[PDB]
Amino acid sequence: MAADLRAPLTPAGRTVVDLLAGVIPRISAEAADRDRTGTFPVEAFEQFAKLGLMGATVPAELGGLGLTRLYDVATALMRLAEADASTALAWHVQLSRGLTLTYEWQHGTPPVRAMAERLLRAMAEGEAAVCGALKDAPGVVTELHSDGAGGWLLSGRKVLVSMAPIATHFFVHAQRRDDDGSVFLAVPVVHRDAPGLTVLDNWDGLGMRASGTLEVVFDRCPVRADELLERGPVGARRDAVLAGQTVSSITMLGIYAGIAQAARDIAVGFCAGRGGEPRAGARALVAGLDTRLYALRTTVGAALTNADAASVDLSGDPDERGRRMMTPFQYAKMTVNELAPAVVDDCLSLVGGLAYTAGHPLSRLYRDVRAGGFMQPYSYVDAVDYLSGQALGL
Amino acid sequence: MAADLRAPLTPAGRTVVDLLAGVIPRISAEAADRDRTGTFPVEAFEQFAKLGLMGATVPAELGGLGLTRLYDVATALMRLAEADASTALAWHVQLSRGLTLTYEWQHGTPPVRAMAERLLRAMAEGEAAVCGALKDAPGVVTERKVLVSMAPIATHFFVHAQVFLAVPVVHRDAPGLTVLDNWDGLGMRASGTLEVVPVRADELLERGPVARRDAVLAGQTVSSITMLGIYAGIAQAARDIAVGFCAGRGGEPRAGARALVAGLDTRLYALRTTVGAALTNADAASVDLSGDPDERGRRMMTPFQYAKMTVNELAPAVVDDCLSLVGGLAYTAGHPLSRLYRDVRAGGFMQPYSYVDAVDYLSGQALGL
Amino acid sequence: MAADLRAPLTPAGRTVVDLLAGVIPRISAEAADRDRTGTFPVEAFEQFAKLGLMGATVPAELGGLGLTRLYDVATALMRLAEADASTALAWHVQLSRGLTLTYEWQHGTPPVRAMAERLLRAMAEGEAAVCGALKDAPGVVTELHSDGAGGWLLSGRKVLVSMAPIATHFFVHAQRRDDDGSVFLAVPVVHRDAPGLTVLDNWDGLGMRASGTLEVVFDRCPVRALLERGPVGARRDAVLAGQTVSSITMLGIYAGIAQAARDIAVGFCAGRGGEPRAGARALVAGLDTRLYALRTTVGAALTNADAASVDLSDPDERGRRMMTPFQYAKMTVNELAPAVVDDCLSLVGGLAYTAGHPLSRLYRDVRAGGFMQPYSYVDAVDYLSGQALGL
Amino acid sequence: MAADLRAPLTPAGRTVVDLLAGVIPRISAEAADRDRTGTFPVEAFEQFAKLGLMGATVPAELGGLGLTRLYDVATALMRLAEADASTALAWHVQLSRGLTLTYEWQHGTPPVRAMAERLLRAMAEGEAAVCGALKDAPGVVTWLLSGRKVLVSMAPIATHFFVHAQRLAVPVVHRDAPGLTVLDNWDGLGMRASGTLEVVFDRCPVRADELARRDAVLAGQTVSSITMLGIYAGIAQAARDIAVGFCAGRGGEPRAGARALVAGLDTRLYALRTTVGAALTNADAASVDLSGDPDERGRRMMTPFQYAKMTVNELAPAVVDDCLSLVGGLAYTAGHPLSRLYRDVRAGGFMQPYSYVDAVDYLSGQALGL
Repeated sequence: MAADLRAPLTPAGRTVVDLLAGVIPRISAEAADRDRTGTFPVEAFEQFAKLGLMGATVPAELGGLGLTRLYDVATALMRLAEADASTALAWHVQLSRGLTLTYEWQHGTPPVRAMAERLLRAMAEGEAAVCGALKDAPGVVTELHSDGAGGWLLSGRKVLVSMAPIATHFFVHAQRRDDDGSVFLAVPVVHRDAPGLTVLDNWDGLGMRASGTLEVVFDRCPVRADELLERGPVGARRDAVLAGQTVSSITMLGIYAGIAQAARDIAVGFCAGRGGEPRAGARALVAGLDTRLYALRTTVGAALTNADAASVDLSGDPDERGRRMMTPFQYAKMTVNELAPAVVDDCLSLVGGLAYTAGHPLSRLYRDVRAGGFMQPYSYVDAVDYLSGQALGL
Repeated sequence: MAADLRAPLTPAGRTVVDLLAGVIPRISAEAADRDRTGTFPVEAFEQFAKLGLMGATVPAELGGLGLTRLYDVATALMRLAEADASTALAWHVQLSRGLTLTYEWQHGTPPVRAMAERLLRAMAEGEAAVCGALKDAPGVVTERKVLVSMAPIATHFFVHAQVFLAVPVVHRDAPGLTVLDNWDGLGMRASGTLEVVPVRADELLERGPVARRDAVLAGQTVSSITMLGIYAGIAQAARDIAVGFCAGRGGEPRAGARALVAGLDTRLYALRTTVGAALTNADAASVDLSGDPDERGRRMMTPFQYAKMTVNELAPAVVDDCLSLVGGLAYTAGHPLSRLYRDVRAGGFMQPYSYVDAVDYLSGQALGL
Repeated sequence: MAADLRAPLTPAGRTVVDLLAGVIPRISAEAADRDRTGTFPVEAFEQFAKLGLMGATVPAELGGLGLTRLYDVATALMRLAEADASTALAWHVQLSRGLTLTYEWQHGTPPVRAMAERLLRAMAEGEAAVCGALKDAPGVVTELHSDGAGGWLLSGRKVLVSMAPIATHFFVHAQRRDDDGSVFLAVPVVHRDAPGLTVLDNWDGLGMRASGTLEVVFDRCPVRALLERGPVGARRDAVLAGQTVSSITMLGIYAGIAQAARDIAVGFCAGRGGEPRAGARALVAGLDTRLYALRTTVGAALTNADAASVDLSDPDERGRRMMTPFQYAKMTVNELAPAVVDDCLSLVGGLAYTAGHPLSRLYRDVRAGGFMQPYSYVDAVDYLSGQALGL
Repeated sequence: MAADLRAPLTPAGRTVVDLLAGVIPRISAEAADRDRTGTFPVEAFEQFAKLGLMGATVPAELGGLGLTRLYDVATALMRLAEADASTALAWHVQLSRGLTLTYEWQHGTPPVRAMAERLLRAMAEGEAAVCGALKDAPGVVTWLLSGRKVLVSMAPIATHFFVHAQRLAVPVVHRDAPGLTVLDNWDGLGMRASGTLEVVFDRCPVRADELARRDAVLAGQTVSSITMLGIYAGIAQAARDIAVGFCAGRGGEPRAGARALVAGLDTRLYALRTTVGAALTNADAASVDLSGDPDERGRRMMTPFQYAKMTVNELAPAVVDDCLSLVGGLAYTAGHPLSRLYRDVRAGGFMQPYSYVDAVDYLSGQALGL
């Protein structure tokens, strides 16, 4: 055992790594190009469905490759992120619901557990790609209204929806207003071919350009009541939901560790490929980034193996297993968010001006790595309130 | 009287600041556009020749606006950098030789002091734009230059060819002179940082054989010390944005946000103050030439490198907080805070000196060597 | 022409620097000893009164050495801090009121401007050493109660009072509880020999051991009817100018401890001979940079408080214009100073971990600044963010 | 699973942790006192021999408590360091040879493997306390021996000494030597309560029967002092508990800057424990599960060790500094425990191997060719 994301543990996830080794070269070459143009790798991504990677994190009995170990899921995303961060960010959207649904299928009410099968089995081979329309657009509030006959209409617009260009389904997060007066939080599942559904291609960002992070709108989209994932009212949320949120995006830390590892390999390979005796300041730099890189992988490594031990073991309190997971997660995120772009910055100043050229890969990495600091949960501003609140009373 | 790049001192440089205030708005608007396309501001730049800014740092008796105070030259570049870092980087190339030549004209041999006139007076109105082809391309050793800012609107190139070192001044209209606009770099896209690939013995300005003395360090310092003002400018710029966005949120600011804003404001001040003192120090040592020529070289280059070392980690440090303070909207290529995040990292690659080099230099002065 | 605490500017302060050069050696030798025992330098300090340094920052027409330039006052404390931080911390207490009173004597009401003479002229030669009993003790309130006859009784204790042992007069901050219902804030001046006054020799810290930072209690101290100030709670930003000038010059002593540690560590590294190791060059380059940034920042912050100090023509603006850049410098030196001594420590090696080595003492003396008000990190953050935004 | 030093793994080391829980209170109270005076805890330390902790890291077949898992050895030192860093530093000297000898006893030549059983079995109950005189005094260089060693922790209660002389040999002198004198002149900034004394050797009588470098020796050096990282993680964890307990014990709503501080130190603390945690579990996997190259198992262990050391050396005193500025001036008083911790934490940066200056040449040399 090592705990640094060097190699997967579960034999189920060991099959996902080698199957990916065959698509790595093919996507590592197109990385620079797709980033320049900003075009999602449709054909490079659909090749996953052929192998079955598009269906990992799905029960063996539902399709194949029963991956549930969060630590391995991240070890995979890191191997891929080393090639292209952008595709890795997208593949996560899929692998994400993979775990979300597998938990909804086993521990969910009959009405919602039935539709879980349908989707989980469909993305097993790759016939359906699922996405999540979570965050609302500045000034908008996705909501559900009744029409009269018994059906509902979904209006609103979600932003930052990754992997969207290839998507067949969406997990919209709306909020229906009850006549009682309270506002309930429900998360429908709209098909791509939904009538009011319009996907926009306005994703122009500093990095992660190759991912499909589009804004998607819904205009009076129909959806029978029989297909809603109604939850508890807004506001009064229990810390038990934190376990769900953790498992959802904790594996992304692997991709940032991936970008870092990537930058190092470049900068170190260029510095060693200089020959002779390395300059004084350079030895200090290489020593420093190597250290930060290790601390970085180790931290996210332990944070993962901790979410796994608390995911399928503790059967005591539902709120405790929520903090026990979200906290160390946030500690690792807090670390990677300052420690990852910290090593690429040294790798940058280690290779020199040639690495400032848009043509150089170390330039791209310098933009892709700053993505993590903006991802929820939690932002620095938020993470500080959260972590200090746990360290104290509040 | 503060020393934090607030306002210029010399009345000569106080005239350059207000004359620039009229071109700021026009260029601050096209900043986002020129960066996206990557097109040098030809017409926005030639408007300087019309006012005379293209001729600042040139003796009043040769053309106008006799600016020699390095501290004000930087205060100017900062005001401009707040608008667009790229144009500021370019305008520096011009203002650079401005000081290089004025020193060559007053303290130079008759053969080379005569041609100093011809060029210094020509760029006084803006008839001629001077550039410096210093760094050689990888593999090739002049005997093609890369990283030459403000090349598209050039007229004169001061190449560094060589074993004796000599710098001949070629012209744009030369028979074997080609300028390639193949510049594609992370930040500073709107500058003319392009690459370029006959002359008699009376046009060459021979120099010492190539190893060197410490007196040359004074020249190198005055050449690019004023660029620190542009990075301080980028930082100040990012702050104004991030703080204006945070304050424009209303109500009570979050806990972590107050920590961020307090921190970047601190770093920003340390940053401006340091480059501020490093400048006023190069000016006090620039006017005294009756002492050792090698001492006035270290006394200038050292504090310069301390400020550079500071700004290189402290400037991109404030824009990174300004970035994490505004949120994801600042990650959009459309947002200005995104551009600044790329423009700021330019300084760490500029010679002299790089971190790797600056470390050997600074430790060598702190010890024996 | 510098702005890095290299040399004083005003000719008045140029006289204080060379007069101090003669006492430096004497005190730099006893530094290690007084720190180990924790004994205030009484005789080493009284030698200042002989020369007149104990009376600097006092009008030439009141005693001598008319030092008003805050930048030079700090340049002095840095020269001294390089010898012993502890004595420098104490000498500041005196130099402090020096500026406080000089401003009270020129711009103060007749009742309080008269007693300003009596004290300012007395400490001119060194006949009287003034102190400030500001911060109250945890859970204690220093107030003034009425006895009836007309006099007032002062009870309560103060802590963090440097320069206590040699001290003669105390400027204790107390508050009176009016009958109307609102409480007023007053700063009486009581003489060491006060009837109920007691000074405890209870100081025992990490660093600054040699300073006279003692706790002084006041149990029923009489006093005739006191520098009256406005009611607590509603304090304007104009008071910030006063508070700045009070302890902004201490930044010089921390810059001093840093400069000190460097000289040691670099002198030891250079005295090794041959070729310096890779990591060492990185260290020395780094601390030299931080040291420069450090001196420059506190340098500019000072020259800015001086430019805003002489121009009395908004009283609230001149308060923020001074306190803010001050806090920026403090914020910088508080993380940048102990930052250079830590590299000087890891540059000399284990021998610098020995209590016998001076680099060990400096490592403890430097951490003092982060606890000094105003403002603490916690406080400084609320202050600085409040100025950067609306609030 | 976790790997952050939370709790030991091997059942052998789980018995050392609870046995220590009984001596913790007793030593945690005298910590402040012994530090102020600078007096080694003789009676507090021998109480270990009574229980058997003085004999941990010794084969069950030789005495008892067969602890070989480096990760648990550090988890132990951290539990103890949280009480007093100084005693933990000393107890490490003992536990150190524990692993060094157990490896010498199993994989050593007959002549030296025989004397291994002698000493290993003697310190099993606590009859003999072993020390290491490695470093040599500045200016002097160590049948018939001379020289003088320093930074010898746990000197006072020592009986045997493993000095480092050269012709490179590691003789074994007893405490009752004829030309052996131990000087208790240790006056440091921190870790004053440990037995780090300066011992001299004036022509010592010893028989010859009792007696460039490859990278395989790096494995030995790693296992020797890698477990000390646990004590620094311990000092950090300690300072946090104090500062956070004081901040939370303030009540109401915490100030803005304070929330930033507590969030920051908690993060650094986690990164710190996790890193040294992984570095340990890595030295254990390379310590027993390997029969391959002897030089590879040397770098594979020493490198991640140095990464963790590099991290804890800047990250540990980093959290106590925030805990310091979080509690305020009261924590600057010599009376406050947070003051002591601020001095004890800076010890790690001076310990070999490797120093920052050295660690940089080492780590860059592995990252490149050299």
